[PDB]
Amino acid sequence: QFRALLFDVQGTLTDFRSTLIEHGLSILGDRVDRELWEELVDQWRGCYRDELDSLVKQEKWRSVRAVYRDSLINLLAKFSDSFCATSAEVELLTDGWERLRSWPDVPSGLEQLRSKYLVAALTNADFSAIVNVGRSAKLQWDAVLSAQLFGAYKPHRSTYEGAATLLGIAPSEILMVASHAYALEAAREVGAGTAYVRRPLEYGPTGRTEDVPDGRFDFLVDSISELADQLGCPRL
Amino acid sequence: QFRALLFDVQGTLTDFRSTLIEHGLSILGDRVDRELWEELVDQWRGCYRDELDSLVKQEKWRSVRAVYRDSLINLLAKFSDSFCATSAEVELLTDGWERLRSWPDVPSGLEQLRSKYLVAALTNADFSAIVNVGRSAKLQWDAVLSAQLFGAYKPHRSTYEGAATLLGIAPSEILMVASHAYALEAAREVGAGTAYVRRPLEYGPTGRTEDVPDGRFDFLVDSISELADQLGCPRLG
Repeated sequence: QFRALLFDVQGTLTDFRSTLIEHGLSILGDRVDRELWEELVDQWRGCYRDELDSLVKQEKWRSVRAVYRDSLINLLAKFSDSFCATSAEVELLTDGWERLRSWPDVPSGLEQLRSKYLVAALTNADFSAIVNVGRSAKLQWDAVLSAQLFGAYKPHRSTYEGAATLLGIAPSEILMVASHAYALEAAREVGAGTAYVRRPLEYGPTGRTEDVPDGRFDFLVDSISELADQLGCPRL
Repeated sequence: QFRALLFDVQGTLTDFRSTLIEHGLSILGDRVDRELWEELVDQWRGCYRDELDSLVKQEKWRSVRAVYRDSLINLLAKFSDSFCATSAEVELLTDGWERLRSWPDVPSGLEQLRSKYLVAALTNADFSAIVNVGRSAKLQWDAVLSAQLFGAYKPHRSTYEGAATLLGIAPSEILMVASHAYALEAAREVGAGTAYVRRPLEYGPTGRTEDVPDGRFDFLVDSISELADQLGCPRLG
């Protein structure tokens, strides 16, 4: 009954928090302590989510690379007593979001799924960022979709339905996979299946998440390969 | 100097002619002999090219599955004295263009290129067809681009430059790979590199090949891995 699985990428398939922490400490040396940089990374992600919320209200799309770059410039001025960055380093730091590493279950989970389903990315990141993330995270897709293709971010209905028509299948034949409830709820509005992936470390050891009970979505799993088993995909 | 290679798919990476010939003979049984069906397949390809030519001159885009469907309906009326097809069979025959098998060099050639470059399809086929062709032809891409995304077919400039914008690179950082000269000449007009792959059997054993001289395009090869070697990509194990 499903033909394709569409995936959230940042956080759902990739550990962006550990990636961005190590990336920044690699670019900036002992100019910044780990505790301060991790705090910057958490506010960076928060800045990103807040700007996308405003843009969704405004019915606007804008390059997400620019969203990361501009919010980082803002944070760099706020933390300017503790450390500084040249313009070149700002570009290298922003590049960290295009170098996300994946959770360990992800590459083999996707391969297990492909025996029965098309697998495609549906990310709010720009098209070039998700292509680059495919290399850093070792993701091999049937197709790569981005908000850039549709002029709107998730949860907007044109993203899910544009994905379905591009893929030539019915929305009810799409299973949306995510670690973010808001993206599953939005796929539900257009008729797609829902699969929630719990990522307890998406926001680090002291992170908090709205809890998801069993039965709220069609599937509730702790890895992509667990999802593949519950969908009937043979192992290896 | 290049960041990404963009590929023509039908014919350049896939043997569409053998695919459609065997596919049709499987769906239609003894209703059609091989010789007649091969001639229909050849006219089917010609109608597709003629219709894309017209739409390009009109600056219009249309679904390519519908181009294939409508041309087959036209051909079925021209051959209607010899055999017929139900509407269900027309759908099944049209699906043949979404099941293309690749030339034998293509999977290991694409894998060899990825050590140094992004590789992406840039096809005039619809997005869903190129996604399906990835399975039948075992193509593994960094991204899939279609004329459907841009509202225009190659050779129009909005396809190559739209591809470059999506990939976050300059048109001059793209190497266009194709077995059709017209798609290379148009990529050159936007500043991209050109790589011609000779496919002597694209049109069958007695088919006519474009005869490309040396010096016309940046690269002239007989396989994707030969192209990968000339681009400095390390060999596969």
